[PDB]
Amino acid sequence: DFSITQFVRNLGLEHLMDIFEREQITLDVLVEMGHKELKEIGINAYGHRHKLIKGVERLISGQQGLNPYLTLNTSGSGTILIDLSPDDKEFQSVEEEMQSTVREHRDGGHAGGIFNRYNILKIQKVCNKKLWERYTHRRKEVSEENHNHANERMLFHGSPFVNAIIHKGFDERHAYIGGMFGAGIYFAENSSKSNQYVYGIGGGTGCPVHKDRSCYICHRQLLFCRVTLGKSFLQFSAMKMAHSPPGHHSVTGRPSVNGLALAEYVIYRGEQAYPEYLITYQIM
Amino acid sequence: DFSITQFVRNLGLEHLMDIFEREQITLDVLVEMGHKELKEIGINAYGHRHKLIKGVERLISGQQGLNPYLTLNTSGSGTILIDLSPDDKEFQSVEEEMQSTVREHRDGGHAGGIFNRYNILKIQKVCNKKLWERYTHRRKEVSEENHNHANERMLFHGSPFVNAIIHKGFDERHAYIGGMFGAGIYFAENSSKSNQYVYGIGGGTGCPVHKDRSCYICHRQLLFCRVTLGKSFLQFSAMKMAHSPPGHHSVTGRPSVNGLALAEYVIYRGEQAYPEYLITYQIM
Ligand SMILES: COc1cc(-c2ccccc2)ncc1C(=O)Nc1ccc2c(=O)nc(-c3ccc(C(C)(C)O)cc3)[nH]c2c1
Ligand SMILES: COc1cc(-c2ccccc2)ncc1C(=O)Nc1ccc2c(=O)nc(-c3ccc(C(C)(C)O)cc3)[nH]c2c1
Ligand SMILES: [Zn+2]
Ligand SMILES: [Zn+2]
Repeated sequence: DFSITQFVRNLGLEHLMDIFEREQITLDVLVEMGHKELKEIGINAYGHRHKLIKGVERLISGQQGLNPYLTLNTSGSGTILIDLSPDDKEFQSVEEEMQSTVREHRDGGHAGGIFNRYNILKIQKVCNKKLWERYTHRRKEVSEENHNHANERMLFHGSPFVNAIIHKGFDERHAYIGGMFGAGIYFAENSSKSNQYVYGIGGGTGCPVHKDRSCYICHRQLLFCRVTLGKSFLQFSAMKMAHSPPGHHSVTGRPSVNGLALAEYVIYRGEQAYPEYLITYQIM
Repeated sequence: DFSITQFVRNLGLEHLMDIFEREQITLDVLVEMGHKELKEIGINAYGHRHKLIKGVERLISGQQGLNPYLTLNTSGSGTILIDLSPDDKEFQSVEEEMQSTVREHRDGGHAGGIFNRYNILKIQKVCNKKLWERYTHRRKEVSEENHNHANERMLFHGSPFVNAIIHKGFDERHAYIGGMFGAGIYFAENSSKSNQYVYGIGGGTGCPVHKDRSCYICHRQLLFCRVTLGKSFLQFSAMKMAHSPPGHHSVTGRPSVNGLALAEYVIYRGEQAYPEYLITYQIM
């Protein structure tokens, strides 16, 4: 509580400290308080409130280049997870999309295992204000370049680093370097294709307890994510590219003939995706 | 013009009418004025302003069941077209989308004519507040039923009733009853596919002047529209339906297995589309 103590002492208002001590007023709280709030906590003299407000203004605006406000506004930031009720239609819709997009793969379930259906344990909504704001800023920028259309989609993503993504967001500096379409971030319409990557490329070595890629006990996690494609380049063959083709904001391809197989997408900028839903499940 | 006069006379404030005559205050304008605005025009006495504001409150809220506000606020409604400059990148994006999706058709250009690309004369943004609000309300409804995803796309629409659509909106009561997917409103990713319907089903009789379906002279108009798909049912054969399949919000399919052909979509509720862009063009 020393920062507010110094601030109040510099104004000659140390005699008010008692109030600030009882009301748990820290400097970050104080810089958001006007005449009304200050009157609520017992600062009755107009001169004291005037001095406090003027000092806050001289700090936040007078030294804007030092960014004192950002230093004081780190509280409350971070991710929270909100559990969906299985009886609500949001949970049911997410589950229906998860289940209805399973299919057989070219390999006999070597990477993701053998299964026809999932057992969904829980689905969570990922809430992070800074990452959401970054995503929306990028979405606006892309829409302005694509005749007012973001071309937004919902796609699955499987990664052994789901926790890092949900806490720090998608990052093209951790792209899939060895991917068929180059160093980007990959998403799939089929949930099974993303499930093939839950433990790593080619399924890695399986679940950490069993070293089994087809384990039916160990809990898996997928992300159902908001992805901005904008103008998407249609790619028919493997091509290693570091960034999007000129004039485009993503790449879309299909590694299998027409049928039960759905499309797949690559974005080369981390701010074009947001991990909206975290799904915990088992394969049956 | 007499509504304001009766309203003011009923309050015993007819001596103010001269002011209201010089400032061109009508009842629709008056119902939106508070103490500040009335002070600006010269109603200095507090009592007069109080009486006027209470009269407006008694009319608007007191008789809400009669909806006088709707009667008064009809002015300003309607559609306006904002022309896009060819130098702007929005115009370039729309024209690129128009030009890049031309392709050959099963018929030798019988319905739409023989051409490789268009000559774009102008592109206009359609602005209508009521239709936009209807579309956004429906989009919210669909998003709440599809895990917070509207699945919104931008698709071409051709019709000989473009003016009716832009001034009244899309209407399933004017659906394409004979369409292969039933009585619905049809959109195409290929611009040339929608170009076949600008003069009617199968091209109709052609241009109104020369009655030529391959006319290179008469100006044609297309719509590039925001379409909410929600959970879309993938249809593989021709099946006539009146509404969406249960649990879905639209239908997607394509009659041609060729890779060049893009997808086509059908909606069965007019509020799920909005005609954002009107394109005037010729075939070359
Ligand atoms: C556009 O995608 C493809 C196209 C073609 C193609 C080839 C020829 C012609 C036409 C098309 N072939 C393969 C893919 C493909 O690999 N798709 C996916 C789909 C989902 C995920 C996924 O959920 N996760 C990771 C992931 C995530 C993290 C990591 C790290 C780097 C963390 O290990 C690696 C891969 N990759 C995917 C990759
Ligand atoms: C999903 O769409 C199809 C699917 C299949 C199919 C068949 C078998 C298997 C799988 C798929 N075959 C044909 C169509 C089709 O007709 N698509 C379109 C595409 C654009 C427009 C368009 O821009 N305009 C009008 C229009 C508009 C208005 C009117 C009026 C007002 C005259 O009624 C008539 C037609 N119809 C379209 C129709
Ligand atoms: Zn295991
Ligand atoms: Zn003509």
